[PDB]
Amino acid sequence: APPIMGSSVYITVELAIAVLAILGNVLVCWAVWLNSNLQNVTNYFVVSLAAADILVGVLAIPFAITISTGFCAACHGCLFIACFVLVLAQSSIFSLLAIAIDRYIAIAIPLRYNGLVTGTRAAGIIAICWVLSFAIGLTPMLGWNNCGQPKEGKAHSQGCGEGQVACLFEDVVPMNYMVYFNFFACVLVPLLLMLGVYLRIFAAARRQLADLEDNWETLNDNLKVIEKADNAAQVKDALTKMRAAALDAQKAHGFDILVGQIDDALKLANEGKVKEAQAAAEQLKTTRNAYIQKYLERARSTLQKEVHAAKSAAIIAGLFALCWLPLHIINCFTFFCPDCSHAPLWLMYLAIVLAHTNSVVNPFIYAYRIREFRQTFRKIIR
Ligand SMILES: CC(C)CCC[C@@H](C)[C@H]1CC[C@H]2[C@@H]3CC=C4C[C@@H](O)CC[C@]4(C)[C@H]3CC[C@]12C
Ligand SMILES: CC(C)CCC[C@@H](C)[C@H]1CC[C@H]2[C@@H]3CC=C4C[C@@H](O)CC[C@]4(C)[C@H]3CC[C@]12C
Ligand SMILES: CC(C)CCC[C@@H](C)[C@H]1CC[C@H]2[C@@H]3CC=C4C[C@@H](O)CC[C@]4(C)[C@H]3CC[C@]12C
Ligand SMILES: Nc1nc(NCCc2ccc(O)cc2)nc2nc(-c3ccco3)nn12
Ligand SMILES: CCCCCCCC/C=C\CCCCCCCC(=O)O
Ligand SMILES: CCCCCCCC/C=C\CCCCCCCC(=O)O
Ligand SMILES: CCCCCCCC/C=C\CCCCCCCC(=O)O
Ligand code: NA
Repeated sequence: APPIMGSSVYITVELAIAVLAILGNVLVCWAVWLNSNLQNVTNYFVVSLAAADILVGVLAIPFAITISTGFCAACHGCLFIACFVLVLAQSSIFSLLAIAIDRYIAIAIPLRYNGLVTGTRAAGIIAICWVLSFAIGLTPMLGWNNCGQPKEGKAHSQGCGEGQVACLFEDVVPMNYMVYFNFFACVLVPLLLMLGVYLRIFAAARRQLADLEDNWETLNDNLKVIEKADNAAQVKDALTKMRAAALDAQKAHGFDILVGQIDDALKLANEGKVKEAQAAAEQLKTTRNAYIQKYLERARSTLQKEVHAAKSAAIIAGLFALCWLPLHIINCFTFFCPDCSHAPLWLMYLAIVLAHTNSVVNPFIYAYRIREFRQTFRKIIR
């Protein structure tokens, strides 16, 4: 029963989280700094996210411990302590959304990617996102707060001085802000947009892969057609099919040998020399073994690497949602069901701890899923 015992557990757990969030995310920043292979726009958003998680350990967690005491404070000071974590969560959402878009450009418009997506533009986007996060997270300080309706019975019972309140989250931060503005508009909508981006990434990868396969099968089918010695009409028609595919494959080294060899055979076939056109087409089986098989396999593995990277990013976004959703959902109960008894205090604190735990997990996901990070972590730890 004595409040200090339960508080001791919660504070201890918070501090353990803070240590881990600081240490793992410092390692992330260190790895990007040290390894030029990791210096790319995608990972500038990774660093912005790690910076947000570092600040969860250095500031948000000390603020959360502080506000759990209900200490007397000027209400607007209390608001800052209460809301600063919403800045960090918002910055995390922007960084996650940026990463998802980045991976979409990369898989969907790779020709243009490095042209569109530069480190200087990325740095500007990150600055903007941080500014917007401050404005979203600290909106209660602009007047959308309960500071005009203080709980004077709590204030008095705690001994607070004139004009102070007991600094408690749900006393000062309006739930309509938390539910409608923060959760629905600022969190859930970005998360649904993120989900839509990832679904478009995986559909674009699957489509490009199937086209690689279709274009390859077309080459091989049209060859068997030619060997089914029909008319010059046939050979011609199969070679035209092959040439088109060959450009879809190229347009999308030895493609010149390939298209030349097709053109050579097309001339023979357009001149009614079926057997020499057939003989001419058989040289294709060699250019295909020596060049086109190789281009296909490399294109396949480049794709898979990008699917792999996109899944890693999606995992991080999904873990952000898992960790933060319980708090938002509880707030919905508090707001929408005044007839419901309030979620109990142990559960509130469990949900807070769970949200903070999100700031620990990304460095593990990078180490398990991204060899360049893992390898750089290892060398740093030495
Ligand atoms: C660069 C970093 C380390 C700066 C951190 C500054 C933090 C700790 C400062 C900045 C603003 C400060 C708050 C400003 C106003 C008040 C109201 C007062 O009645 C109680 C203290 C309280 C709630 C302060 C607590 C400490 C505070 C949150
Ligand atoms: C440490 C370097 C990098 C930055 C400087 C941070 C300084 C200015 C911060 C760190 C901790 C802060 C203090 C934390 C707590 C309180 C109690 C509050 O009732 C009044 C403000 C006061 C006294 C803060 C004043 C500003 C403060 C001293
Ligand atoms: C892990 C993620 C994906 C889902 C988590 C769902 C959690 C947050 C849900 C599942 C069951 C829910 C509880 C069901 C019943 C009540 C009683 C009500 O008087 C207050 C809210 C409270 C206590 C709910 C709080 C939120 C709750 C704990
Ligand atoms: N509802 C809520 N409460 C708290 N702390 C107060 C927990 C509490 C709730 C009731 C009470 O009588 C005493 C303490 N922090 C909170 N943080 C958040 C939050 C951040 C992001 C989404 O929700 N919600 N939230
Ligand atoms: C009292 C709270 C305010 C004082 C504490 C410091 C506030 C820090 C605010 C914003 C930090 C933004 C850092 C973003 C790092 C970007 C990483 C990158 O360059 O890719
Ligand atoms: C961030 C690096 C700089 C060092 C941080 C400064 C250290 C401040 C840490 C804790 C502040 C403790 C405030 C509580 C004491 C006041 C209690 C009271 O008498 O009412
Ligand atoms: C290397 C140091 C790492 C830890 C730094 C922690 C910085 C402390 C940040 C916020 C503490 C805020 C506590 C406010 C106490 C208010 C007390 C009062 O108003 O009476
Ligand atoms: Na985060």
